[PDB]
Amino acid sequence: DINGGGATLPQKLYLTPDVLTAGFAPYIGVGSGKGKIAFLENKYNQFGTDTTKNVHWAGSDSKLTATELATYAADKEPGWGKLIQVPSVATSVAIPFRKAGANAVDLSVKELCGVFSGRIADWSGITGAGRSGPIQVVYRAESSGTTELFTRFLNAKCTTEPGTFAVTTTFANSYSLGLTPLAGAVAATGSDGVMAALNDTTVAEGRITYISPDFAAPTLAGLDDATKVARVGKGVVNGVAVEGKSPAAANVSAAISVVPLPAAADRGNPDVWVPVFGATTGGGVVAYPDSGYPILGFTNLIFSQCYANATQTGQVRDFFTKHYGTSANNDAAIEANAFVPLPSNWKAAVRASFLTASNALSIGNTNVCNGKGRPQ
Repeated sequence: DINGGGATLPQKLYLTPDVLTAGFAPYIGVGSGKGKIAFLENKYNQFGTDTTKNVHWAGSDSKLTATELATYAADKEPGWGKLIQVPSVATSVAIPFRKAGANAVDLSVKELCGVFSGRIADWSGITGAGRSGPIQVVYRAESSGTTELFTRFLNAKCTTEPGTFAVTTTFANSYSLGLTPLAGAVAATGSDGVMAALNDTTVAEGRITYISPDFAAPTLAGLDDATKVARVGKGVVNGVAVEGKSPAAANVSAAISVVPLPAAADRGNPDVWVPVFGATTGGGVVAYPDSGYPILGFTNLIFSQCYANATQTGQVRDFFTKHYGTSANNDAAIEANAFVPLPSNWKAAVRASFLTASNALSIGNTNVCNGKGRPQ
């Protein structure tokens, strides 16, 4: 089989029948930190106990680091071919919470920052939410791409807390003053473990977290219920009070539609294929949008260009042809899972490097892959 796994943020999408095409084993959600290790080191033990199996791909919403790419380039690429890192879909980062009240919870970004730094310890600190009592933060214990997508936002926008947030996959390491300021914060494993903590009715109300929008409510419409999933973006712009937005996909899709492609000359570098957001545009970073829902980013796929086995090569190509298809694609399933499909120019760019047979970067390229490729 073709074996993949990793990021839990898109796990429900990849588990949806026919999103992964023929030859693909069921996706194993274990966190982006472990998905990267499984792929980069060919360590199926990060996915399960049957270590006779080889790893063929991973889902990750944590970008490959300069060290990870350099190591794979030195150690693995000569035998197995270049790695490919490409965006899969775009996503918001949702902020669900368990705190009763009729009023809409609408976090300003300042309030968001204070909740997650521990500066704001009580729901009364949120204007307009009509709620009072202790807030208890739930966060991911393990190396998590959702934590990376979220702390990249905090690092960019939380600029007037006592401390500052570093970009990281481990939430406990992000804030410079540590988690100590946060009374009774609770760690949980995977997107499912986080929601189970958030929804645990055996404990006092007050919990809040950051999570995949596909896990933050039981249906798409639940993402618009501001008595359970926070709006984010409340503020005053040009003197006029403005309401924040829900984390519904429609509220981040416009900002995603204008993220520019990497330049043609750079497309052999897997680092340029995953856009990341920041305070300002510069150096391939895209500024976080001042309209729509503010916390967004990409979750990605990591594949090999070359597979030793010719059937797997073909099945990997057929997957790309669907997931990046102009038509006959996975876009309805992507929408159904609270994500934003890649813009058509992105899909076309991915096909043109990684599918088009004459391109030297393409999966299973005769000349480049001959004699090479990951084990079956």
